[PDB]
Amino acid sequence: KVKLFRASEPILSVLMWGVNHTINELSNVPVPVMLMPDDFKAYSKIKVDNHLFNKENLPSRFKFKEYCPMVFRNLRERFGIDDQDYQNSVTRSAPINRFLTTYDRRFVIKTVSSEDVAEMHNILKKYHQFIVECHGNTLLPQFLGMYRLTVDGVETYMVVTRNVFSHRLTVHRKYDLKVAREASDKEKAKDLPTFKDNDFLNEGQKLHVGEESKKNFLEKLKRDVEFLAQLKIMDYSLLVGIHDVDRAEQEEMEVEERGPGEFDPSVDVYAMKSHESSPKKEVYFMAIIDILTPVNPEQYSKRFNEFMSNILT
Amino acid sequence: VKLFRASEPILSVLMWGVNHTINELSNVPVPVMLMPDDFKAYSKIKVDNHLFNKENLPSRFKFKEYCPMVFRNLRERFGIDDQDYQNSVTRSAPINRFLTTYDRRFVIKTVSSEDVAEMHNILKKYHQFIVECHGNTLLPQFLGMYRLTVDGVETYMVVTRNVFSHRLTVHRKYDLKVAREASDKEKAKDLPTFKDNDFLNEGQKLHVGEESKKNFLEKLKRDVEFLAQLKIMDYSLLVGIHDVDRAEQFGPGEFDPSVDVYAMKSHESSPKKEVYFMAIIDILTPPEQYSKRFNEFMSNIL
Ligand SMILES: Nc1nc(N)c2ncn([C@@H]3O[C@H](COP(=O)(O)OP(=O)(O)OP(=O)(O)O)[C@@H](O)[C@H]3O)c2n1
Ligand SMILES: Nc1nc(N)c2ncn([C@@H]3O[C@H](COP(=O)(O)OP(=O)(O)O)[C@@H](O)[C@H]3O)c2n1
Repeated sequence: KVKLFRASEPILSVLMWGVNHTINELSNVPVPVMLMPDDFKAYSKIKVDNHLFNKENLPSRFKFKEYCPMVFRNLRERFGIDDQDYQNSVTRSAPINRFLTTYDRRFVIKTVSSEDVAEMHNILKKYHQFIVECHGNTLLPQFLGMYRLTVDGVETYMVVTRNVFSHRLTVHRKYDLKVAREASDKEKAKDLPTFKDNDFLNEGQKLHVGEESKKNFLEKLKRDVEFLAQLKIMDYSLLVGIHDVDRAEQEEMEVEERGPGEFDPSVDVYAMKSHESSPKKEVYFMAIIDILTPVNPEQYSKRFNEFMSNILT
Repeated sequence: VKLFRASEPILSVLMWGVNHTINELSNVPVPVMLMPDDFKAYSKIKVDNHLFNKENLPSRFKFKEYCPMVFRNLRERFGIDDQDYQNSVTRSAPINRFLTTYDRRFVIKTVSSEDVAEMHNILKKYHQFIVECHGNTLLPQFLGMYRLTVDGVETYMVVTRNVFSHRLTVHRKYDLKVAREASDKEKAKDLPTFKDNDFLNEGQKLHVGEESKKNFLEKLKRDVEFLAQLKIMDYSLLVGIHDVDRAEQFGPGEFDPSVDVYAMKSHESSPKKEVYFMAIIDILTPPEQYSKRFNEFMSNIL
């Protein structure tokens, strides 16, 4: 039952301690009927000065700040995520890979800037309104928590989201789609490259999701990018991951010498199975990412939507 | 859901803090032994909330625990489970500075800076004594020492186990330590703390028998010899009497000796049927001869 908070770097130990602490505190606060405006301006701040005490894995001195915890608790709920699940994914064992996921591949933690935190604040009220109006059905990032860590006097901002990719299905290819950009030879020659727009058009990959799936997808994406434009946001990308059912079927047995393509929409919410009549058996993960940035954002909406339309069947 | 609702805000912080520290402690393993740094150690946390969780807590406060490994171990050596300790302090606000937990199981006393200094001066020898007598002792059982800062003003507290039964109403009180007696002022309260002389005037005796009295005396002698060997004085013996029959105006004169650890039933050959609670108190204010006179006083009462 004993959480040690052991991690490779002290900041991660503090991250685990902080999420554990704040979720436990959150469990003694009742759940409100609605959020009040003050809930959107609030924060929790704790400052720890231990001494000759509990130093095995944590620092003796550190600080942890959580932003709008009532709000992200509500978001967590509206996205179908249990607080106990959230805390466990972050604390049963250290996250891994600044860019991290929890041990269980369920959630992503990104280090971010002061400015990103500011923008998140400027948009949070309208974003929560959007999430609730669409019952959480959106390809936008699902923000579950925003925290600030101070260790060795250095502040570090982090934003927690749900992973776009399946937490079980191996992802075989990745694209970042938003002028004309392509993957550097440097990126092109690494373990799993983020292949930009130009490489996707060069390769001629299309995604065969089947009529009904494609339509629900495009309706959802149109609602979302129009929201982003109405918030005067741009430079956002659509993230795309390909899982090859048959290759996975092989490797889970090739390591064995030493359902297939089945997934849970309650967990892998951006996942989509390939059309029954498709060249190969694939699973796709597609969602919008990178929306805290702030040439025209209206034209951004229109161009982005036309491109993403022309990448599906 | 622990709301930490309390009578005065300092009590809310006490509840939050003991809750916090006991939960943190449950993620700290139990060491093979205590090390010297454990006797110099401390936990310190500082809270600045804002537009958040202000219903029952303050937005800004600070909480310090002294020697958490030691007091946790003491707790164990006194037969006290950490989760129980935490519940008694947090399931419901303490009551009536002098406090007990809602369930009347532990006493929370405000104490001075100097008292904290003294507790530190003695803690290692005291813990060693606790372990040497397997916790069977009449000395105060220190379960936790904490510093609270709320509105920038610090408040020190020591938690100990209660002398009296947490269920049985106690009917008369004597504080035995020269010549001290109860003032007309003190004499005119609901339960007076009647000092040494008035108990001898009243002519109440306590009939515990022989075997009971004998083992009791062995324990009292051990304790005061320890306190002398540490050059401590001005300590008092607290004694409370429960007269079952007055209570009659589920169980009568019934208690759990694992819980009311200082209780004793009266001898069959006794004036009335009584239950007695006896333990040493106020041992933080720093001749030896006090040991001998004190123990002699307590000798002639069985
Ligand atoms: N639109 C908006 N609304 C808010 N409600 C809000 N809140 C914070 N930001 C921004 O990010 C930083 C947050 O940490 P803060 O710097 O504020 O944290 P704090 O000031 O306590 O500590 P420091 O002074 O030791 O850094 C701020 O400086 C801002 O750049 C906010 N932006
Ligand atoms: N699997 C998965 N699930 C998520 N929820 C998720 N969210 C963000 N990524 C990552 O965002 C990174 C770029 O991040 P981006 O915002 O473009 O910032 P830059 O790196 O350009 O500064 C991409 O390479 C993705 O790996 C995610 N990956």
